[PDB]
Amino acid sequence: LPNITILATGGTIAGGVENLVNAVPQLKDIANVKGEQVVNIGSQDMNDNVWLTLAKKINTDCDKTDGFVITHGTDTMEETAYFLDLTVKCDKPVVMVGAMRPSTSMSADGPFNLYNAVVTAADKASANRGVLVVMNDTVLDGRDVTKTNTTDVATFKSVNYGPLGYIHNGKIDYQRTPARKHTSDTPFDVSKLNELPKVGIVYNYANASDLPAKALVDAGYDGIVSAGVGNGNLYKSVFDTLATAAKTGTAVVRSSRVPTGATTQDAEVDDAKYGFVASGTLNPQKARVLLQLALTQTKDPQQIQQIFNQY
Amino acid sequence: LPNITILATGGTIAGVNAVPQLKDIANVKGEQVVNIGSQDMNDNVWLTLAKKINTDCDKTDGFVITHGTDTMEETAYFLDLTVKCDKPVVMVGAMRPSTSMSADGPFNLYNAVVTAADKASANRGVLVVMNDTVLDGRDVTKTNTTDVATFKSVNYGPLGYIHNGKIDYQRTPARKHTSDTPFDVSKLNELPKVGIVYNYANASDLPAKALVDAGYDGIVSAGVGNGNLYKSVFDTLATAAKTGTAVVRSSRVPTGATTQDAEVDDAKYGFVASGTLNPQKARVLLQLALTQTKDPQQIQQIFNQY
Amino acid sequence: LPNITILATGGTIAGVNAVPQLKDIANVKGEQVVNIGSQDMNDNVWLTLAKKINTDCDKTDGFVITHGTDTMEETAYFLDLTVKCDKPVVMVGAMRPSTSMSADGPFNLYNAVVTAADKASANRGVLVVMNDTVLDGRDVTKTNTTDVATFKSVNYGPLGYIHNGKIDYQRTPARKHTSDTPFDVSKLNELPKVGIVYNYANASDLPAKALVDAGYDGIVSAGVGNGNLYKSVFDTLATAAKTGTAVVRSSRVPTGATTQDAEVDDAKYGFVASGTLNPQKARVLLQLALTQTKDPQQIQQIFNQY
Amino acid sequence: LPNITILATGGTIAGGVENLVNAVPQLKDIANVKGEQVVNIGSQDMNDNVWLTLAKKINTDCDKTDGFVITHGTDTMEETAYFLDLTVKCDKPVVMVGAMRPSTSMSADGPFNLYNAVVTAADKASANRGVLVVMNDTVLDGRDVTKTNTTDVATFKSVNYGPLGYIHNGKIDYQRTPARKHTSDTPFDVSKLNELPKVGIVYNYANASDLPAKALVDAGYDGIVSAGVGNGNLYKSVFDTLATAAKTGTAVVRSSRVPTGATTQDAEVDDAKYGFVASGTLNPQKARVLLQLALTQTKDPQQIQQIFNQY
Ligand SMILES: N[C@@H](CCC(=O)O)C(=O)O
Ligand SMILES: N[C@@H](CCC(=O)O)C(=O)O
Ligand SMILES: N[C@@H](CCC(=O)O)C(=O)O
Ligand SMILES: N[C@@H](CCC(=O)O)C(=O)O
Repeated sequence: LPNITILATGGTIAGGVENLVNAVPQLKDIANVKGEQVVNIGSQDMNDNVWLTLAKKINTDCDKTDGFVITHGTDTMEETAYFLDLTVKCDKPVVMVGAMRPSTSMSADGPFNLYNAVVTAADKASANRGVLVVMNDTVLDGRDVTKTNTTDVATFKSVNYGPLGYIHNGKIDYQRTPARKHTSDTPFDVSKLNELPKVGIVYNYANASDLPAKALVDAGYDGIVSAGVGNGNLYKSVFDTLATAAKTGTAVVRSSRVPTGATTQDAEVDDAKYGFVASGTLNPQKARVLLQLALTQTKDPQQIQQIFNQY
Repeated sequence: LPNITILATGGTIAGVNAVPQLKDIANVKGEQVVNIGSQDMNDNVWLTLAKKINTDCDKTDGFVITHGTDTMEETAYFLDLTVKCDKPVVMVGAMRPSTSMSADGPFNLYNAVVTAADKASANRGVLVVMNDTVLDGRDVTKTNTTDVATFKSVNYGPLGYIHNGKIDYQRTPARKHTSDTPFDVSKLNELPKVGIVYNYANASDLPAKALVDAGYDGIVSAGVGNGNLYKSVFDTLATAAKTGTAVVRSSRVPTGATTQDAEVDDAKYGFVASGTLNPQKARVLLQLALTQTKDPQQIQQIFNQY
Repeated sequence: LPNITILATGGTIAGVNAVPQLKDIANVKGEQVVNIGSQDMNDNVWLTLAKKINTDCDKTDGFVITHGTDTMEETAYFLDLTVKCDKPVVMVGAMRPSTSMSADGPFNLYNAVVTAADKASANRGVLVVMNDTVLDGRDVTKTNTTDVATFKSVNYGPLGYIHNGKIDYQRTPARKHTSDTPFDVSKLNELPKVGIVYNYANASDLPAKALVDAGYDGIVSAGVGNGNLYKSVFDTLATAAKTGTAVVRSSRVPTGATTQDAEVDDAKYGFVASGTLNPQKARVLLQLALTQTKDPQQIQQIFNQY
Repeated sequence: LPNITILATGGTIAGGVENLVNAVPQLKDIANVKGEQVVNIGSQDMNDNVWLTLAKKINTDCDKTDGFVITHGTDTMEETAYFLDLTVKCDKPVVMVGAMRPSTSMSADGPFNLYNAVVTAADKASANRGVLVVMNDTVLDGRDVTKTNTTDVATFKSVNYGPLGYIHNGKIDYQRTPARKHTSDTPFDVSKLNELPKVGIVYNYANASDLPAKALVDAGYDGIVSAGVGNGNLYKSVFDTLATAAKTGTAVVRSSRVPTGATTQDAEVDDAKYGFVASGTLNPQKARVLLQLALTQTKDPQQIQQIFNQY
């Protein structure tokens, strides 16, 4: 049986971290499980320090186990998954899992999610697919997966390109793998980093104030992600502030508040004229992840656009 | 044939000579209210449309409002709450340029006029008609950045579908709209200041602080999950709510309700949960709620009724 | 607390001792009507349920019908048309075995009892409650073979969502149901014979012929696209319709309506278009239509009202 | 500019077949287009003869062009696409396209669909992805694509595993390719075949008659696909008839009328006991396609199951 390490970041999702083999006994039949509690927070409080800790821990311990399961709150699991997708250099399976119902509730989903997460982490076919999220019997790639519903146990979906595989009776039929470069195919190396560039997100809507953008500019933010309207469009005053900021060296990425589809280039905004970058299918919080990492290598917008075209 | 007024707010989405077939279904008159891209939509345009519709209700049988798609879902809900005409009011746009191949404008406008001319469309609130489907202004949202099929009432579904100029309506919104709401903008020249802040890992409190520092009347949080807030943002909005600012917890998550009685003790902090209203829609209702009350309990009641 | 009757048609989906929390929301009494897998569901079970509900309506405050998921969408629509009790009638099942990890039965049953106990659930027709969502028996269908979230009202959306034992109902079906329909099965021991044939490339006419040869009262076509038929199948159903057999064009396509006035001249052939009713649901209504009429125009009217 | 051949099977979808460069002039700017009318039928009348004609024509003419666009009715395009996905041996791009609105209607979708189909057929990156369906700005693989709505121009979706790529401004960001074996990676060779094994489809529902199944058995059908309920389940009398048939050498595949998800093995039906095959995510009409082709190589159910696990 394979050795699987569970890295916990929050409360339990089934039934300390060493107690999960008791909570979900069937795990014994599929893996030799060891648990470590990395942090214990709600994922609404996820932050750069925990991301760096997780990436370094996985990269350091890669040789000591056959795969990783990370238990994580669902609120920001899609952010952590993509960060790790880009910074983990272990090509053994790394699988994130959470639960939408409390472990104490009727029909709690945590136990079967964890079982299926371990199944996936133990499946040799899961390797080299990047970091994965396993929720509701489905294997999802860390780039495209997103929380689509506030309460549904089926909330996590790779809205644009679909899941990689479905799990039935502890076996996975994989039919897809992400084409975008991940893990050891990216140049992002966080092994020595203590911090990440500062990147904030502003929202666009009718009559939007420019004060959120201005405040981030005034604080010297390295980059700003716009949750635009439609195909990445900006309310005039937010546009104005970000246009000025970009000329001063602020990296500016146009993403969209629209939950599916790509903020494309060659649409309504002349990105080359303004020094902006279009985020593609990356939603604002995912665009932030890649923008922070891009900024550890380049402040040049054309090179950042190239990064957003490859990863 | 019904008299239908088209109120234009942007460029043409088609091209009445553009769509001659309108003549077969209505007597169409057009007035250009403003001409802007809807990414620049604003309070002033909203007030103008609501007043124009309420003033001209008796002069026509229904209204079509051509509009850019980017913020159509916001305008539709504002009008859904403030229009007192219960004749059909229908919003429509195009996802492809009117000069492009397989432009969607022409048939979208046609079906929008069909809807506004249909007696059965009355009393259903303000409507959005896109891709052969009639959608209520409360639940409708733009779900994809480029798809002609982008508009969907994601939580409760559409009211009806249009085939060959006929609508089979099977649903009507139960939340109170138009003449069933207390919001009256007839005499207002401005709306309370309400902004939106986004939550995400490591979120800065600076957007929230800047709105507070500017004396905003309300702040809508685009929370994570079921309305949750990053600690720094939580800290600032908790202070705002005890300091005069209405705080509504919505969610960046595209479907489902920011519920009461989850992880945030809204009663303790003075917060309001937005239900299925997404951030930009929650903003619409909060602004209007603030024209009537600043009490968080009374705003929650508004968010439970409209 | 309301008196709620649970009518079981299969094995347990949970395990009242199984779900003790029911005691907090209702006084639950259980009767096992049949015990079968719903892939074996049949006319006799349908008649029994409709009669039992109509007879015992006055003795209880609402009903939950535990049921296998495979044909739940069929039974729900039959009861939606034939139940004359307008107290809540709620159907529920489980997509995972009650002994498996994270079994969905227990919370599904709990929410089903919540729904049947909610005064606001009355007069909405027969309901299916699955994955925290209240769905009308007409539009609800099983959309995925294994997902706990499989049940969706794909065309018009759900009626309400359930959070913490509370439902926010925002919709109700406009099509006529329960006591608003003329279908009365109180005195019937059998239903007209109606079968379903599938269309696909190179489709054999032999399934259709076999139903005709057996004297079937009606045939539902699971057409391609908007109700279209493979030539051989067309030829046989055209003959059937002129020879005593009611023919309803539905579609294998999982969402959207088989419309009148598309590629098939239904008036010429004596056919009926099923609207948004999929094949198995179209069968339900056609059987009931046939207890009242054989006239294709009158059956089309039924398919436009129910 | 690449040479693209348009094989028409039905009426025009834009604006004879040689007239399409006039109907959609912008095609001139992206390809040298030549059209041939293979048949002219509505796709509700699609049949084995047209499938064989198309596969042989593409395999024969592969060296004479840079890619193929097949114009086809939408009703059965998902069947033809999968048949060709399994029998075309040209790994140059083969793209199917149709229109949901008549060419004469307001906002007809045919013209832009054809343009995008040619874009896809001309994109070198489209090669080696199997046979494709391009509809509503989306590139879909021929195995998973299905018509989900009776009238919506956005009807075609790869419901289980998602699209391969999206098209914006005549360029495609491909992020996925089908893992299941297609085209030159399958053993199905129709070059010499004049007919296909007879395979019919029966539907399951409450109180379902066994007469449709019996009739196909009595006619000596080589195989029967069950559009089962739920996870491939059968009404008792249909079950009985198909169980008997399988013991007599009839190939029996359990698919499902449920529009998404896989008819799995190891669920409610003991397929090994009965000699049945589970169709996986193949819906009934797609299962028919693979079953017919399997039957040109084997009547053994375990080998057919293996085929349904690989293709
Ligand atoms: N806010 C909690 C919700 C619980 C959960 O879904 O994990 C978290 O994200 O950690
Ligand atoms: N930004 C444009 C998009 C095009 C349109 O929808 O008309 C607008 O929303 O006005
Ligand atoms: N074939 C079973 C599936 C399990 C269930 O839904 O209870 C049935 O429909 O009865
Ligand atoms: N029955 C026609 C419909 C037209 C179409 O959508 O192509 C066909 O499939 O050919």
